[PDB]
Amino acid sequence: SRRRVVITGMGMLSPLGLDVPSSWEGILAGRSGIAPIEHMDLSAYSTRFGGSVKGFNVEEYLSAKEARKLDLFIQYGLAASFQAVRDSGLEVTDANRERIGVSMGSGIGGLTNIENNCRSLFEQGPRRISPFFVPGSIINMVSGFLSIHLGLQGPNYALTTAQTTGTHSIGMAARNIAYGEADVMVAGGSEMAACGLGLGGFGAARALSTRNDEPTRASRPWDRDRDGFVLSDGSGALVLEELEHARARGARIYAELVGFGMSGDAFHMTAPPEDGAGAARCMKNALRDAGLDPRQVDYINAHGTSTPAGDIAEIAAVKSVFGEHAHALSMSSTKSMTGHLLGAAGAVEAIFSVLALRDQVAPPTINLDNPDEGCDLDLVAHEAKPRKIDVALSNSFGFGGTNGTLVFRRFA
Amino acid sequence: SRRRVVITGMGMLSPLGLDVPSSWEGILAGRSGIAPIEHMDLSAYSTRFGGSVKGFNVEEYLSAKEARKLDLFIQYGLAASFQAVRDSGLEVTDANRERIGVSMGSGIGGLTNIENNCRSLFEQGPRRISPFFVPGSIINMVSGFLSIHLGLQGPNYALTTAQTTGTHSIGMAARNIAYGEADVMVAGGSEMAACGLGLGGFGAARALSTRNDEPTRASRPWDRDRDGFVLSDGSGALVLEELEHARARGARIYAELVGFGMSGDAFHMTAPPEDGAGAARCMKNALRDAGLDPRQVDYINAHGTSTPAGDIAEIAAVKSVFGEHAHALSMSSTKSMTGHLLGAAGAVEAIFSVLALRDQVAPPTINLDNPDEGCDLDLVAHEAKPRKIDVALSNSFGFGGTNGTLVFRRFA
Ligand SMILES: NC(=O)C1CCN(CCc2ccccc2)CC1
Repeated sequence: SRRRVVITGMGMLSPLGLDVPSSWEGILAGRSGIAPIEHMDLSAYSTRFGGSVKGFNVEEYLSAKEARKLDLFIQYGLAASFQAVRDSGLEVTDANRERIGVSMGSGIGGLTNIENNCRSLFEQGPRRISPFFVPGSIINMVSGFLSIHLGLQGPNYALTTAQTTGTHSIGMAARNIAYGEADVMVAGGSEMAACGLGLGGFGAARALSTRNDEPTRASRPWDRDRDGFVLSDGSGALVLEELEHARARGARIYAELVGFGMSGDAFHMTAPPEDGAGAARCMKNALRDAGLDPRQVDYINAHGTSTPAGDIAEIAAVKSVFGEHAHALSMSSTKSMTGHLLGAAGAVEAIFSVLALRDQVAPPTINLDNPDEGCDLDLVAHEAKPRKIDVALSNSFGFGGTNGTLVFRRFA
Repeated sequence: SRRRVVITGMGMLSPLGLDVPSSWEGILAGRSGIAPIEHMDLSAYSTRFGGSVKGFNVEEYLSAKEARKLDLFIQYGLAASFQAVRDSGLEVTDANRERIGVSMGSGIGGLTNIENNCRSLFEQGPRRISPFFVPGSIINMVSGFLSIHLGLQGPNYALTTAQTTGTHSIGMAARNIAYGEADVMVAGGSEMAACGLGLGGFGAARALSTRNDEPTRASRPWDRDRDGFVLSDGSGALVLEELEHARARGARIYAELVGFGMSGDAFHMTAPPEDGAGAARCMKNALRDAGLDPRQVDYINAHGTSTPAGDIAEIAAVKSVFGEHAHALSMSSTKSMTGHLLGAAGAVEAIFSVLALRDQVAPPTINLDNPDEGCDLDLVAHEAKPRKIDVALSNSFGFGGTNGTLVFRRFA
């Protein structure tokens, strides 16, 4: 048998806001976080816009000296994690610290730091590389620094599954709790790939929208005029907690995490199969894990990247899984507003899925002006849709054909 | 309820050989894989040697056309994975492809490729960044490319827990199988961090041995004249398989994986605590997971990095976990010969632990001329020791205070 897992704390940096409530207010208002990138010369570049975190103050969390040791993606992960642990009210003690762990991941990790240290290395040789280069750049240092700061002695690890990172991180943390390896996990992801290497790297693969004239219309999932994803920065963290542990301390419980699915497409390094076969197996795995019939799903937070092939595969996968229920559920891409946070996408989208349950509202797919061929589902075009939501899925489908699905349910 | 997990295939690249048997021959002969680095000019660096893979032929696995797109850590992880799958005799079918997954990790991932593309960017502009920059560099693409080449549709993910990565990857892949998420997993790690930023960044932290004039003696775990770790490259992969699934197909079983432990030190970003308290918590977790009396432990493949603080903390943790039995077991560091393969360390050392069980021999700790204060256990100094081994333990410790332990035992 298996223990139940609930969400008792959430934390976020996104292009819409420096916490969950500010971000969620923007999501329900259909506001875009996408703008031309600043203090960084994107002249030789075909994409000059994205989703930046605006006005982040790391000294609310860390001393300036400790912050100087850490890449932005680690700072962002620690901010979301500290927010989530505060939001949970949990008190870490000698009696429970071995039962509290961390799984915060990243898809690309410390590109800004690597870039800045390449500058030193090429211009002056190795003796100018920062002594903190390695520990301040490696993906597991959000989990590492958080564990050291809060005294967490539970399972300590980090996933890196590209654009699926946040989803897998939360799912595998839920497994730790369900199977009794921890009572509490801080789980999610962070990303800051807006450097020459990130915009250049995706740009060289012609993966990005080049809609420089209208950055806020660039992210348009399922719209016939879409032309690739929008690169975005930030972090999401959830406090996952065993149910009896949450009830014993009088925790506020947002939602229950009832299902986790994983699959591999085994198809292509970057492109999904046209029919979304692996995304369909992953959703069916998640529903089987939750003991739920596809008919019980009310809301899907899509991967919805605004790539031609990705968006159409997800429609095919939902029609395949849900059959005569596929039009009854609501499915929206919050990437229409946030852009694509890569490894943090799944983390912030799990939070939006939990808030859809709390507030009984499907967030919009903004910019869905002209649905493409076959995109005839309820994709919540333009404006938020109050409706009944008992069961909410969050999907992530990333490079290497790696898929994740989380199933959340209302808790009462 | 929890299923049993066996090892049916292994694969490797190490500084000692281009497969498992060649690597193991070097281990049992006390041979060093450490030499001055040839693939780049290190005259400006404080460390100029390491454990390189010698004579690797990517072409016996992949087309040279596909290899050109992939960082060496990915090529290395694929090589070990292909070897392990072949060694298992498993045939991928429509009947089983959804039940076979992959978890191959890395501590740093594609630092060579990122460095080379950063050089292109700075010297020539963003239009010279490779279109394959992202999928040829990011850590999850061993799991991704392996799934594409072999048709594996099961759980597809990757860990990144610094020097613990290979141990965590194997342990968590075993849990997938134990809990019914998969019947087979290919799991381990790969690393090729021998680039300017790698040698420069560990050099900046003064973490590396600077014994440039005698590289084969640099790696000297528990020796009083040790002065840091030796950076090494390669990969280890194991095929983990549910017991009844292995028995059902007449698989050759090398050993059973009975125990997995994780803990966080919550102490320091890079330094282990001198008393080895997190390591001790991790080993106790693993021994309890395996249902063992600690006196059953015959052999420990130590982390044994050849750092002053790390090596002594391991002695303290083993004495704390095993009490008087600490004097009866044998403990060695094969990093004495291979150097430190970082995220691959736990993967090649899991293989060495399984081969210790197969051959009933404790591999030597070479270079242990003068054991330091309190380093008075059986550390198998200089020469391989034939002995009874029913139970073998492999430990890993990493940045962020992240600990892993695997417990293997003979299968009858
Ligand atoms: N000692 C050597 O040089 C060995 C190294 C391993 N090779 C490759 C074997 C292989 C190829 C494809 C798939 C699985 C395995 C054979 C030669």
